[PDB]
Amino acid sequence: LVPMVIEQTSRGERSFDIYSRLLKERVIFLTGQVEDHMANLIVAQMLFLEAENPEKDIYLYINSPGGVITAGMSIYDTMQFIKPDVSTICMGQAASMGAFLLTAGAKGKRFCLPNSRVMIHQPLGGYQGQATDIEIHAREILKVKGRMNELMALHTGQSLEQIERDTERDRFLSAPEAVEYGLVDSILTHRN
Amino acid sequence: LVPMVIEQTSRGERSFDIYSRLLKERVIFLTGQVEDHMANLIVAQMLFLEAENPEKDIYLYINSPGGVITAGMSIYDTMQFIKPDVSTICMGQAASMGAFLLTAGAKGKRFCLPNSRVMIHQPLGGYQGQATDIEIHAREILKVKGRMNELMALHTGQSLEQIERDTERDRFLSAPEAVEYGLVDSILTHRN
Amino acid sequence: LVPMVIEQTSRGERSFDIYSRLLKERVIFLTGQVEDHMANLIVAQMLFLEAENPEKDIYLYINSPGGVITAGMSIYDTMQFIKPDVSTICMGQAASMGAFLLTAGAKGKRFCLPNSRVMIHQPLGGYQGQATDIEIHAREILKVKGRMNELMALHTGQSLEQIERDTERDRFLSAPEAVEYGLVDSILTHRN
Amino acid sequence: LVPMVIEQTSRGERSFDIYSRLLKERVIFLTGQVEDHMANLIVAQMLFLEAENPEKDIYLYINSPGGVITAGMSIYDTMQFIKPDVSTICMGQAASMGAFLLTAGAKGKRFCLPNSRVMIHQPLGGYQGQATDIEIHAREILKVKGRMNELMALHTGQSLEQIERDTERDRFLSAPEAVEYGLVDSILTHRN
Amino acid sequence: LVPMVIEQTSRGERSFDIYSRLLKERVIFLTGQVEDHMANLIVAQMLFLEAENPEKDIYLYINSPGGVITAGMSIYDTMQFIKPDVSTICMGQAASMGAFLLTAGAKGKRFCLPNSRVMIHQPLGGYQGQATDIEIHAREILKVKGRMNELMALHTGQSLEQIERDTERDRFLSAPEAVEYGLVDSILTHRN
Amino acid sequence: LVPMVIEQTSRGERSFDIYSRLLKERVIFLTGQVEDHMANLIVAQMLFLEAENPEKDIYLYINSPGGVITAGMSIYDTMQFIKPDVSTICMGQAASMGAFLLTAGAKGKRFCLPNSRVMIHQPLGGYQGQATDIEIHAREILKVKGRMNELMALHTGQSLEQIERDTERDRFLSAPEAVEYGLVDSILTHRN
Amino acid sequence: LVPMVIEQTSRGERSFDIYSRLLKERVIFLTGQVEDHMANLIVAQMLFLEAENPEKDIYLYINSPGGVITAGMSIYDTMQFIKPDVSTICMGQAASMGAFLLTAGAKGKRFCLPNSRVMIHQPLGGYQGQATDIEIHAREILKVKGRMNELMALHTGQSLEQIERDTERDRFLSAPEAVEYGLVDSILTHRN
Amino acid sequence: LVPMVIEQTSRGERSFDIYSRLLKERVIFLTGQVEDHMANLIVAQMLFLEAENPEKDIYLYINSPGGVITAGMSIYDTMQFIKPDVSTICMGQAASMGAFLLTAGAKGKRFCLPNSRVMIHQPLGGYQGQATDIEIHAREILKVKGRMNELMALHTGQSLEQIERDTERDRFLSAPEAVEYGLVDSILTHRN
Amino acid sequence: LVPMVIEQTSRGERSFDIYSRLLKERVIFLTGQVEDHMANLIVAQMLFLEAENPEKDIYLYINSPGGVITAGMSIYDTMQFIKPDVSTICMGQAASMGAFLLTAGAKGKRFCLPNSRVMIHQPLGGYQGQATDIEIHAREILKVKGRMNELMALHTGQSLEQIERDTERDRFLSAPEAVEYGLVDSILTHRN
Amino acid sequence: LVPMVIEQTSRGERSFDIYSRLLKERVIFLTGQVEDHMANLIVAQMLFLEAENPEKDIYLYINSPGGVITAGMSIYDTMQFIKPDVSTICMGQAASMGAFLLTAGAKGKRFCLPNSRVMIHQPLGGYQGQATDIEIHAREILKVKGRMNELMALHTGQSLEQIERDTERDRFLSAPEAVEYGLVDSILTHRN
Repeated sequence: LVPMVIEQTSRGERSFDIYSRLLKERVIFLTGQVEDHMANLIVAQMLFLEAENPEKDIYLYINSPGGVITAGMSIYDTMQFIKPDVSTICMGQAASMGAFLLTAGAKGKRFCLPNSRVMIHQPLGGYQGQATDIEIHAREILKVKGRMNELMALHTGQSLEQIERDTERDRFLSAPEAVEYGLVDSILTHRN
Repeated sequence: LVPMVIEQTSRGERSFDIYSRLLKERVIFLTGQVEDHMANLIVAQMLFLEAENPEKDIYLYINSPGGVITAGMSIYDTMQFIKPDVSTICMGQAASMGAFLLTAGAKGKRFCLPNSRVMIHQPLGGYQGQATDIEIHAREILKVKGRMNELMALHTGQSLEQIERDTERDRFLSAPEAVEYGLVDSILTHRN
Repeated sequence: LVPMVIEQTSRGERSFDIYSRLLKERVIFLTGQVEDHMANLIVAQMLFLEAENPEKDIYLYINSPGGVITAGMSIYDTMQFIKPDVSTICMGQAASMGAFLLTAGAKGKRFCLPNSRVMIHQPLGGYQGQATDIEIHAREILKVKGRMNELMALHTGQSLEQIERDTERDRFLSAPEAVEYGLVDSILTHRN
Repeated sequence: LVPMVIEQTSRGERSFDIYSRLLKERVIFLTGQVEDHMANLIVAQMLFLEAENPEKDIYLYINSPGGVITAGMSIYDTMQFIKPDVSTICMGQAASMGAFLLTAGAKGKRFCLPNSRVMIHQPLGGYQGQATDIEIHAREILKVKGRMNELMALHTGQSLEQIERDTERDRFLSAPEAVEYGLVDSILTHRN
Repeated sequence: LVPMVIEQTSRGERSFDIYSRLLKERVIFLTGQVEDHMANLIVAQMLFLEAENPEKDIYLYINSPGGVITAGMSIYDTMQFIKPDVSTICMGQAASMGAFLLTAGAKGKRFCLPNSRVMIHQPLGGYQGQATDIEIHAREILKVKGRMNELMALHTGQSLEQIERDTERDRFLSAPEAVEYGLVDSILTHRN
Repeated sequence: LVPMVIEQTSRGERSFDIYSRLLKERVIFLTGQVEDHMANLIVAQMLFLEAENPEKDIYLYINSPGGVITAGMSIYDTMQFIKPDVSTICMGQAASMGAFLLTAGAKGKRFCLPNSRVMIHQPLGGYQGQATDIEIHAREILKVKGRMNELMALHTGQSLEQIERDTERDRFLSAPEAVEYGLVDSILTHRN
Repeated sequence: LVPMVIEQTSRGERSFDIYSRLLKERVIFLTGQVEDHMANLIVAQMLFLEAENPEKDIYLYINSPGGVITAGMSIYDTMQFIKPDVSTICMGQAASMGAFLLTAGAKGKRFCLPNSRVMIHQPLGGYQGQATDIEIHAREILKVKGRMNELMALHTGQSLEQIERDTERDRFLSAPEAVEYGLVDSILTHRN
Repeated sequence: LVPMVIEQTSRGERSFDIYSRLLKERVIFLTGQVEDHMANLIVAQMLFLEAENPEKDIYLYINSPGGVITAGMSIYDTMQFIKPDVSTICMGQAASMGAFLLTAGAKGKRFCLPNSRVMIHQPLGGYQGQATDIEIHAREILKVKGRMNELMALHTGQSLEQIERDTERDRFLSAPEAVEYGLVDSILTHRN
Repeated sequence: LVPMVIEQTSRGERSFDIYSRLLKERVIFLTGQVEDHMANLIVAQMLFLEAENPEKDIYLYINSPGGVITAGMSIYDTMQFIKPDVSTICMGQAASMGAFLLTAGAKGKRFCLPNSRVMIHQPLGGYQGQATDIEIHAREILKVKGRMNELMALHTGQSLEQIERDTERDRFLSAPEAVEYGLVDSILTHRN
Repeated sequence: LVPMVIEQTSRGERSFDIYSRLLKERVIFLTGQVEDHMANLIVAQMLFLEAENPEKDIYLYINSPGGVITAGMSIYDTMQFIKPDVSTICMGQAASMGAFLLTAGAKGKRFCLPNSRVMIHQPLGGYQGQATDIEIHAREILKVKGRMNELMALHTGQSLEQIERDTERDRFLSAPEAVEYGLVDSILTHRN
């Protein structure tokens, strides 16, 4: 169930959803596995917010255990295309795709809660069929792995070699570790 | 089915849901297993209530058998971030995650019903794969266990060593026991 | 869940859906597998947009892993029938059907995000029954394969022989590769 | 999800569905398998359109892999009963029932997209029980096959003998082949 | 999905459903298997129409493969109880229960489409248990069979003996055959 | 598994299974549900024992919870056909069919253990189909019930009305009660 | 399991199973559903007995609920082909296929137990597919039904028309009734 | 369960299975679905019989509904490879594969029982995958159909066109019809 | 269920199985999917036959749709290691793994029946996991494909490039075609 | 099934299964997944062979995709405990456990076929439960990984660090590669 909220404006009362109300404040939620439908939905919200005000920052809360890579790329590409700075905030946890989108936020506007966790790992996949087909798919995933590592190094500031070594196996980083690793910028403990 | 209520205001009648109506009074319900979607929904409500009035206390009724830890951390972090004091009330029962959020409320504003039960235990998890991967996940869950114990001791006021011994196995505490254990502040028997 | 947006017009406020709001701006989403219902839905949107303004271009974001061929042909035929130029944008990935529709857009108005992937392969199918029926179905799919290759060569500009060789097995092309291959026109990195 | 459209009329704005909006323009969609519920729904639309204006032609887009025969007969009978000429348009594909309804449209108003496919085959069925019951059902389906062939010849203009030979096994016809076979009238390549 | 229609009345516009709109014109649809819920729904519509105008005829389109007998009796009894003449129209097909209700319409107002089929057969049933219980249920179904035959003869005008012989096994009758058999009155080929 | 025993017969030493060893002594076991396969096995054993000595008594242990009547009737006919008398001993349970075979033993040779349960009930059956088929099976099951009641009265000695009245529902009779009812002749407590 | 028995002969003592022991005396058991595997087993036994002694009659105990017609026909042809007369005895029950084989024994050597039940019905089948192929199967089942009735009439002695009327629906015949109908020659009640 | 038989010989006593005993007489049983495992068993028996005596005919009883084509051809080639004449006898039924093997026997040694069904139809197959793979399998199944038709014509003596026309769809042939068609040489109704 | 055979020798009567009897003649059957268990059984048989007579040739009939590559390679290595020349006969079919073993026989001893199909395709595999693991498995299968092609080229005599192109996709061959390709060197039409 | 072989001896002929016959020659087969049950058979066979001749070598054929570590360790300990040198031959493949046993053979007596693959990887496990139990099981598997690496290093002769780095992920080795690594000592291509 989604609670209903009311907005008191000069024009009059307006019924809004908890998620819809926050959207009006330039807040987007990225929850659950990253799939095509949910990812496509986030893309629409970003475009709508840009048209309303291409100068105000967009906040994207990330709490997901990761998901499809192609779906995440659409979100990543959209964030880098729209002029507004997409401020990413990590709540609960951030998996490979969640962490990738978390670090993809505007420099200096990537935050993570003190108890939030972050996990980074190489792409997962597989294929069944003839040897020729396996080689084609094997090369494709390898290219995705290389492309993902390059982007992570660009945003995190770490060397490509270091990212590859750390991404060979699941790596868990807490909020303080993410800051030192360049994955995020600061931590939000209390409201000032 | 969710019953519909009516609010008689000077402006006019307004159709509201039983849960939505209480939300307008700064009341949030945390029912069922703690997952990402439900936890994310609660986070939105807390942020919305803070914007409406960052000085009025927020009430969070807890009745759940526990759930994911990462999801609970987001709620815990949000509670410690928003200026309003989140008053946690335990109804029915409070599991490990429910108890953790219950004790995370503002000091002196944590209540529990006389017949409510509270259960605290160490984190649960598991992994299947290579030995190297098992070690990585084993260390991650251990860190979460240590982090959870530190937070419990901070809010409950007990020593870290005492929390570890009590959390080694499921521990059931009634309302009077929770008060003496520092998990809660008082009990709500009748309205004064 | 689909967030609700508000449009501030001189006539007054209007409640709109995230997808419906974008539709008002001549934007169509093609997400998920290409089936009859989803494809039929897209056809209706194209016809509605043409009636509203047969001179303004139509934007069709493509993010799908492909699907039925007959369903895609309806979309392809509708795009080539309506006077407005259908600008196809690739987000995330474009499978055989997604790539076919992506390249079917108006010349010079086919875009792809920098991290988007494109996959092209020959038609997939099969039939169980008598040998006589198998031959009929085998010939039918072969004709579809030939027809698809001819259309791909027409839009991509490549020779029919080259398309057949490249479509024999799954072929993955990135944004820069698609531009050189003639599948797309340019790339959208940042908003100018 | 069904997008919502807005109709700007002198009376005022009106919220409409993508399918409902087209229905107001005398456009009916026949998608998915031909069952009793969907077929019954189409019958209601035809009757409603006839009452609104029994002189304006009705457009029926056909994109279905076929279905029940009894359900299709209701649609076919309704089309031949209402005074308005039902213009049938084939999008994607037209199976035995889809093709039967496609050719049942008003003479000279049956269209098919250039890439649309058409398949025609004899009725499919079966029964399990006593030999006496099998004979009754076997005769019934045979009568339906004969009746279907007669109607196909009437609309297509081909000889009854030719239809029987072509319908013995699945026959696939493209848009140009359908025109020469008399199944359709013309092709819609581009809007003039 | 159920399309939405608009009714242009002097009072103003009114949003209506395709089925609801036809109901306002004294038209009832009987689709799918005859169960208790659907049958009960039809009973309510008949009562509502009678109150609105107990002098105008009621149209009941029948397209169903048959179903429960007790459910059909409620519809049959309601039709014979309300003063308005219930005009039954067969679309697609009419099974044992559908045929029974089709012939139960007012004399001279029972129509069937040219391509509609009609099937009549004896009641179907079964029971598992003690021999004493089997005899009770066996007698009950036999009584229902006799009662059904008597009603069919009364409406069809045929002799009770003839109905029993024809109902022993499934009997398929086309529109012309139904007219000669007394099951219907005339056929609706084209609107005059 | 079944243990193997050795018999020190004259001229040699042979090893036979426990069941085969008892069969050589004119002992037959009737365990489990009564079916055609097990019933034929018992019939074969009874016929074989008749050849070795058509005068020595045959023993048949009954510990079955009942089963198919047709399968059981085959044993009853064999018991009353072969010249050797069949002594039935009830061990454990004896349902309708099991009890029927228990009473089929020769007069004065029907025994029962002290702690044994005998349950007699009317035939259990069921059929689903046309009303005509229901009557055919309904009549047959009733005839079988009457036939079994007549046989029960003949062996037990109770009046036909008493058997029918007592067989309407399950009737549990202990060992001493079975003797009074006439199902068995005596009870075997200890060797004397 | 299957008990083992010892047979005394000039050579010495030989161990035989219950079924194999009775096979020496030219006794074949036909139990359970009639299928190709069990049918071939009976055919092999009949041929083996013919070679051992082509002048001694063969006894076939029939206790089955029916089965495949083709499998049963293999046994019927073998019984009529082999010179030795085949004596059929009905134990428990004899369904359509079982009854057909029961009446297929040598005239005068067909017996039935007093409580045995014989049921005869027309062939049952079914086919799912096109209208052309279903007609082939629907026409073949009728030929089998006609051929089956002709053989039944020849062995029973009743007119072909009478067999068709009685075989239209399931008909149960008791041991005495089977004698009058001609399915059996006499009834075996006791050994004399 | 297969009964055991004893073969009395001057040398001594010996035990054999029902099928093993007939194997010594150069008799092979082909029952059930045709597959590689059962086919190999038949091939092994043929090779064993050839080694024992290559100048004696081998009798093969065919009763099966057909099966895999490769498994069936493995038996057909073995029959022609071994010099001993392989006599084929049809019992019960002989489907496509069974009929092919039935007619593959040595000329003048193909027999069929009076009541036996013979069905011949084109090969059945199916494949799912890329269009290129469909053509490979589609062409192979067509070649198998042509190869089998050629062999059928050679054994039956019919023309190639006649076999193709009759084999296009299932064709049931009775024992007398099989003689005229050439599938068999004579019918064995009684032993002389 | 396998038949038993008797071998006559000076020692006395000896019982054998159909497959065991043919083993004495140096005949091995390869049927069903190739797996480790069945492969080890063939390896043991080959080693056993070598000890009895390391000079006589072994006949390995191949009829299988292929299987595991590792299991097949164990048989290939054993055949090449043992001094005796293994003669391979293809009956029914020979897939990739089956065809590889068929062509692995000694020169001039690789036979094929007149009606048999040979399929040669590249190895099939698949893996799910991290990108690093996929590359390892993807590269491993490629080595197997290359190694397999080299072995087939050596035995068939074709060039390595020719084998790679022909094995890139499924390729079916007949008995005569296999001779020209080099898989076999003769066809066993009739025993000479 | 497993074939039977006859061994010629001075006393007379004896019948043994294929596997038992090779057991007398000090040959043990290790096929399929390694488990406790199959492991005991190998352990029992190895112990039995030691008593027969504690001086002759024992041959163990390894062809399996690994298995349980505890079950495999029982074989390794038994292999090292028994005085006779155990020669291990790799046929088909040898996974982690299979490879460990392959390299555990006596020095200079470890062989592998020319076409075989050897795979080595770290132990795979997994446990779900309380965090405290995860650490216990996580540490246990780590000890096994370290213990197995030490044993493999000792047999292969390589440094412990090299084994850890190479065994960190799945590693496939061919016959010549295994010799260089140290898993095997020679390759058996042909019998000299």
